[PDB]
Amino acid sequence: DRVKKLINSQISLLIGKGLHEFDSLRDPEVNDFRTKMRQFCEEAAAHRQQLGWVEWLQYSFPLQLEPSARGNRALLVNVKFEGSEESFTFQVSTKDMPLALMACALRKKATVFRQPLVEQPEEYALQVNGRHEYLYGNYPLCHFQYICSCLHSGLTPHLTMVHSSSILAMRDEQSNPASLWSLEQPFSIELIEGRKVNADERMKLVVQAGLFHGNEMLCKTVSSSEVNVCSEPVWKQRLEFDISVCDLPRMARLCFALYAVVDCPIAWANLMLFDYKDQLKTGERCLYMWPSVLLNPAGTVRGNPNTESAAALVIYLPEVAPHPVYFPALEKILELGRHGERGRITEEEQLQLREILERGELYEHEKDLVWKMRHEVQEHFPEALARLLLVTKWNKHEDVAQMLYLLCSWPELPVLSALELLDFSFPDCYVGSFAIKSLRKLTDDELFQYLLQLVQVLKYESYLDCELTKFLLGRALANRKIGHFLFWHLRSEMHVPSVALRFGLIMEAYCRGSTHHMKVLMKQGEALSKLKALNDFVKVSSQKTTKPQTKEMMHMCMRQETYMEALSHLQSPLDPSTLLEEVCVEQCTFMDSKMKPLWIMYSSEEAGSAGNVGIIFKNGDDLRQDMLTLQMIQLMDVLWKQEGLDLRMTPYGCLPTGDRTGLIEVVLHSDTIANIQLNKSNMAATAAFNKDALLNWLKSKNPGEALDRAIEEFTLSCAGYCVATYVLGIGDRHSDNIMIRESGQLFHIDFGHFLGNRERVPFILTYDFVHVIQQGKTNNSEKFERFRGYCERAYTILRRHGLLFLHLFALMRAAGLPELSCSKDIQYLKDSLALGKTEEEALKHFRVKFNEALRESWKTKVN
Ligand SMILES: COc1ncc(-c2cc3c(c(OCCN4CCC(C(C)(C)O)CC4)c2)COC3)cc1NS(C)(=O)=O
Repeated sequence: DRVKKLINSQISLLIGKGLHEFDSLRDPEVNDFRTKMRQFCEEAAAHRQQLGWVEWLQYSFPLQLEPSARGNRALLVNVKFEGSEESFTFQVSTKDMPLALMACALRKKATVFRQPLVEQPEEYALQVNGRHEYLYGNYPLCHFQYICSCLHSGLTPHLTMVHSSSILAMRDEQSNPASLWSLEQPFSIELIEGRKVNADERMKLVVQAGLFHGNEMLCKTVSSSEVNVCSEPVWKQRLEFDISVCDLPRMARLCFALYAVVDCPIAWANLMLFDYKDQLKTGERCLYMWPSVLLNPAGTVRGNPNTESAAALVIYLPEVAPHPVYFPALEKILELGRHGERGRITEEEQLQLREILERGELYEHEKDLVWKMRHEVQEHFPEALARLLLVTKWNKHEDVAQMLYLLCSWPELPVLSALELLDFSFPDCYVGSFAIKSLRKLTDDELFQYLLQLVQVLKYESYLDCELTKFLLGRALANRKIGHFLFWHLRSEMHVPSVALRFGLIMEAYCRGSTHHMKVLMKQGEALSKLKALNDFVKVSSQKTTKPQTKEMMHMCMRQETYMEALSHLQSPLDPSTLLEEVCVEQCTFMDSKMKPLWIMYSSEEAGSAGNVGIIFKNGDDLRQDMLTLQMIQLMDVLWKQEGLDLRMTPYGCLPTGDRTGLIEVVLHSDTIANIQLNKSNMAATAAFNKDALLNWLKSKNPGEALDRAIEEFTLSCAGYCVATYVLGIGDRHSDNIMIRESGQLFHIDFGHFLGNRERVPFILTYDFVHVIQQGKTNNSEKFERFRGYCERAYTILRRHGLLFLHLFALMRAAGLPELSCSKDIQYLKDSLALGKTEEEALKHFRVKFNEALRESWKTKVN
C-alpha cells in the first residue's frame, strides 16, 4: 500500500525516469519484461535474506584477493573487537590464515577480560577498519589485497573482529519490506509515406532498404523511386527483396535509410521482422527515425522517442497468411537439421581444414570446405565454432537448421571463445544463448573485469527480455559489488534516448531485488546532485574572482546543513568498499582546467589513515574513454601479476555517473612531473641541473636506504606505462599528464586520446625518466637494460592475451566512442600487439621500435 507507492517514487527518482512513463507506452513487451523480471529479482531477494552469515559476507563483502591467488615473512597486525576502543598488536606470518589471527585475538581477549570465552574463531570475520571489506576464508594473509598492499607500503594492517550475530543483524536490517517454411514468395513491403522530413527542396528523397542478420546482408539492398523533397513525401510503392519469406532467419532486421540526392544523409530506422513472441510482423508500422550524424544495421530496432520532431516513415508489412505465423519451435528446427551427409575427405583435405580452423578472412573454396566438414568441426575443433558460424548461409533456412542441430550438442567453450560470440557478428538468439551458457562459469572477479563490455552488448540486443539481461541481473543480485557497478554503468547512460528505456527497466528490476541497495544508491545520487550544483557555482565564480575567493565561497556553500548532510556518510560510487565519511571542507578545492573539476577530501576516524580519501567530480566531459583506458591498464596489471610480474601500476578509479559527469579517484601523495620540474627555489628538491629535479624530489621523499626501493618502483611503473601507452596508442603525453607518487611509482592521467587517434603512435622513452632509472648516472647499462627486460617481459605477456584485448575492444564498439567506431581502430591493437607474427618476429619488431625510441630519446641526451 503506502510502502509500495513510496518505493515506486524512490525508484523513479533514482533511475531518473518516472515509472508512470513505462505504463504510458501501453507496450506488451515492456509490461511482460517488467512482470517477469520483477518476479525473477524478488526471488533472488528471498534467497538472499535467508543466506547463512558466511554466504551473506560473500554477497555483501566479496573477497578481494591478489590476481596470483585466484582459483615465510613476519607481519605486525592490529586487531580490535567491535565497539571497543582497546586494540591488540601482534606478530603473525604472511603464510598464516585469518582463523589463526582470530584465535590469537580471542586468546588475548580471554586473558584481558579474565574469562575462558565460549566464542570460537569460526564465529568471526575480520573487517578492514572503517571499510566495507572483510578478510575470511582459508587463504594465507598475503593472498588478500589489503594485506599485500600493507606489506608493500610498510603500513600495519588494522582489523576488527566481527561476530556472526553482528553480520546476521546486517543481513536482517537490509531485508526487502514484507508454417513459415511453406511461404516461398519473395519478402516484400509497401513504403507508404514520410512525415516531418527536413531537406533541401532542390533535391530528391530516396529510401534505401536492406535485410540484415547482424552486419551481414541477407540479400541485395533495394531503393525506392526518387521523389521531390517535401515535409510529407508519398511513395505508396512495393519494395521486393531477393529472399523468400521461408528463408528469413529468426533475428532478421529490416533496415532503412532516408536520404536526399542531387549524397545527403537524413535519417535511419530499423525493426525486427519477428516480434518478441516469435510472430512474423504484419500490418502498418510508423517508424520514428533517428537522425543521421547509409544503412545502419547495428542501430537500435526501437523507434526514436522524440515523436514531435523526428522524421517518420510509414510502411506496410503484408499479411502473408490468413492465420498468424510464428518462427518454428526448436523441436521443428532440430528435426529438419538432423538430416545431412557427413563430410568424407582425403588426408590432404583434413590437413587443409586443420590449417584454416587453427589459423581470419577466408576465400570461397575455404568457406565451402569448412561448411562441408562442419561435423568434424564439432567433434574435433569445437573452439572453431565462430568460424563455422561465419561460413553458415543465414539466408537459407535448411543451412540454419543444420547449423542449429550442431549448436544444440556443441560442447561448452572457454570464456575467451564465448566473449567473441557476444559480438554483433553473431546475431542468432540460440548462438547468444549458447554464449551466455559458456559464460556462466565466469568467476565474480572475471565478470567484474568484463562488466563494462557486457553492459555495452545490451545495446545490440533485439528484444528487452533476453538471456544476457537475466544473467547480469542474477549475477548483480548475488554480488553487491557487481550490482553497484551494473547500476552505475546503466544509470550513467539514462540521458541517451536510444537506451533510456532498456536501461531504466533493468535498473527498476534490480531495485525490486534490493530495496536496501536502492536506498544506498539514492544517498550516492543525492551527493552527486549537490556536487553538480557546487561545480556550477565554481564554474561561474572562477570567471569573476580570484581562486582564494571562489574557494572560500565553495567552502561556505559546503558548510550549509543540506550540503554537509548530502556529501557525508556515503559509499563511494568509485568503490563501494570505500566509505566517504566526514567531508573535510577545509581541504576541498577545484582544479584549474576548463571544467573546473572539484577536488573533494574525506576523513574517517574509524578507518584512521585509510579513511583519508579523495574524489574528483568532473562535469562537462565524457569520461567513458578514460574509464575504458584505465580498465584496460588494470587488466594488463592483472595479466602481468598472474605471471608473477608486478609493475607497480596505479589504475585509479574513473566512473561516468551521468551526462558528461563522473568521478575520478584521488591518488594522494602524488604530484605531476610538470610541477616537480618547475624546480622552485628553497625546496628540498631544488637542483643544479633541471635533469636532477625528479631524482632530487624522490630523494627528499625517500631519504637514506629507502631511495633504492623508490628508484625500483619508478623503473617498474615506467616500464608498465611505456608498454601500456604504446599498446593502446595513448598519445598527447606531456609533463602535465604524467604523475609520480612519493613511493616512486609513475602513472599517467587524463586519457584524452587512444588507438593513435589517425597516426601510428611510436614507443616513447623520455630522457628525464631514463635519468632516474640510471640512478642519475650518464652511463648505467646495467640498470637501463634491466628496464628494457621489464618492457619486453610486459609486452610478451600482453601478446599472449592478444585475443582477449581484441574481443573486449570488439564488444566496446557498441559504446559508440568516436575513437573506437570502426575496424581501423581495432587494427591499431592488432599492429601494436603484432598478432600476425611469431613471438620471435614480434619481439624483434618491438626491439626495433624500442631502439627507435631510444635514438629519439638520445637527441635530448646529446644536449
Ligand atoms: C579525465 O580527466 C582527468 N583525469 C584525471 C585527472 C587526475 C587524476 C588524479 C590526480 C590528478 O591530479 C592532478 C594534479 N593536481 C592535483 C592536486 C590539485 C590541487 C588540490 C592542488 O588543486 C592540483 C592538480 C588528476 C591525482 O590522483 C589521480 C584529472 C582529470 N581532469 S583535469 C585534467 O581536467 O584535471
